Amino acid sequence: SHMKYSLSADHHIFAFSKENKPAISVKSGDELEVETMDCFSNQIQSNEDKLDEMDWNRVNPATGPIFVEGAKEGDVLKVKIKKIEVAEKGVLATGKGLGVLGNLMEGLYSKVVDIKDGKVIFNEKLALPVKPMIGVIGVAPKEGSINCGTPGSHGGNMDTTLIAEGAEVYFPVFVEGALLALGDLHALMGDGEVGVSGVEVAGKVLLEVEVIKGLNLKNPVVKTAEVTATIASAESLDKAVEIAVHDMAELFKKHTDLSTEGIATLFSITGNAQISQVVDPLKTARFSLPNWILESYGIRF
Amino acid sequence: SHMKYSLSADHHIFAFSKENKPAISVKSGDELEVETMDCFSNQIQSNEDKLDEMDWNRVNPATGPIFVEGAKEGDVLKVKIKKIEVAEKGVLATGKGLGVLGNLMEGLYSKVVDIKDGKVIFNEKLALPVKPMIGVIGVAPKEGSINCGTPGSHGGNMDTTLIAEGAEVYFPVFVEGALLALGDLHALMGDGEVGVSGVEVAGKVLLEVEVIKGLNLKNPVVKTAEVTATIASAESLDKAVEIAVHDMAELFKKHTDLSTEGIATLFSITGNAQISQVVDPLKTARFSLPNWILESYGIRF
Ligand SMILES: [Ca+2]
Ligand SMILES: [Ca+2]
Ligand SMILES: [Ca+2]
Ligand SMILES: [Zn+2]
Ligand SMILES: [Zn+2]
Repeated sequence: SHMKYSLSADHHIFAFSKENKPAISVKSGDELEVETMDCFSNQIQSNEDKLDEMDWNRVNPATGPIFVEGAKEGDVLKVKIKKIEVAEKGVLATGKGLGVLGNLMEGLYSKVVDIKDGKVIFNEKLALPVKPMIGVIGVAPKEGSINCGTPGSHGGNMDTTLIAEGAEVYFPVFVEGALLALGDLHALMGDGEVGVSGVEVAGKVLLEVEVIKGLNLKNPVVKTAEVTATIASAESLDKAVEIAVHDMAELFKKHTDLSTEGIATLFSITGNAQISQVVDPLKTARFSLPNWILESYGIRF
Repeated sequence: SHMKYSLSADHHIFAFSKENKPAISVKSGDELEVETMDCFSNQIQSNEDKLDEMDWNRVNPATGPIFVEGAKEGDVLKVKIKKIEVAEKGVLATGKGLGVLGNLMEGLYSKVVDIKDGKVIFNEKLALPVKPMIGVIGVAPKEGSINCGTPGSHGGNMDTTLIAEGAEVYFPVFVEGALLALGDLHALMGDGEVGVSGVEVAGKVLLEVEVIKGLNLKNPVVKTAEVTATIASAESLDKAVEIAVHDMAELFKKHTDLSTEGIATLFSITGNAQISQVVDPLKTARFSLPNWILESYGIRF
């Protein structure tokens, strides 16, 4: 299938749920240009008396859900991120009790910054080149309902910098049609997101979807032109690292002839545990390996 | 001063302690070529019979300590890593209960590998370009002895991939003459070190020492050609990351007029919380910023 649709940000959700009716159905191989609201549903723009006294129930709108025909529970949905465009301004936020330095601050803070000629004008001294990424993306979990802001095995709020143009994200599918949704673009974000926010922007994501049938995943996987990382989320970084490393060990166990000791020592010396974010109600980490090692071992998604 | 000394591996310690007598006294500006034995005092030189049933209290011998004239409690010692040479063989170790995948393995594993042509020969199919780094490097703590295998504010077994040629590590000074010692070189290791070990090798480090006055650090900092990262260790990765971020936030607070929220939001978008190791008695993490950001705010240790 080769169709292309545009889905506007008027179709959106707040919690990833098997019960959300689909905004649109497409087929494996189809493309979508998905428009998004920023993390705040665009409530903060007037920069001025735009205080974070927003609605708050309107945070993390994810555009979707998209129903992908052929996707069944146990399959994988592969999402190719081809293009991220971002708006010409963004919003930074932080404050008492928010992120790692929440203990040093009182009150709430927001600043709207300009993005101009591909740079975030943080202040008069730093113009910081954009690295657009998608903070919230995932499929419906098999059961119940999780706020767009809590990451899990189905993706969701992973705030992972590798999900950027050129990346492919693989989710395990828990329900018929997968139900993909995405929002919370950042013009720029550092690993850990230790202030609580990135440069929060509205924008548009050209992506493509494919259904994979032969492949069992327990958690999301992102693959860029150079590395492949398993992503996991848990109540502590330590446990989230453990889960991501084990998920990658399992892919080796299932797709290669390498002994466990082989696995553990290879990972020790060529894999990198890294951090995506530390400031959501679960923390998110990842274990990354270079593509050519996987390829050598015959691991192909 | 511009003397150059060579310090051989027969001068070494097993714990960082203010009580260990100096192997040698040097002055600020002097260089040393420092020989190390591996993490195993060289007790595994071959396979077959050479397995983990070594002397074990002879693990992580650090060469040193070096008394650096002029260094006083409260100063900072800067150690420029100029060259690292590694031996032509190294050892990989893992096994039951070791590192993140300990729960998958039975007994104890080691493999001795050839290092040749600039590559770890991991096995018949895979050769991996070397990236030498120093795993254990530190000064004496203020008070109680700390075994070589544990990291802390004095440094020690931080297993940080950034500590390589071209880097500078800055340590807070706890005792007169600082008492620097180093060892546990790795021909290659990935962040997290999740199998338990690096490519463990002996070798030789060309370094230079300088005493810095009027800089307050609470924990070490590494500066490479590209980034400057605070390093910290704790019983969880979550705390370690929190300490690293705070120590960086305090450098900014005390050396700039950026507000706390300026700091927090800047860190959120341009700083990277990163992992050094999760398998030692404490985990070590880091927080890294691009050098030109510190440079703009006139931050130079
Ligand atoms: Ca987010
Ligand atoms: Ca070590
Ligand atoms: Ca200040
Ligand atoms: Zn966001
Ligand atoms: Zn080591």
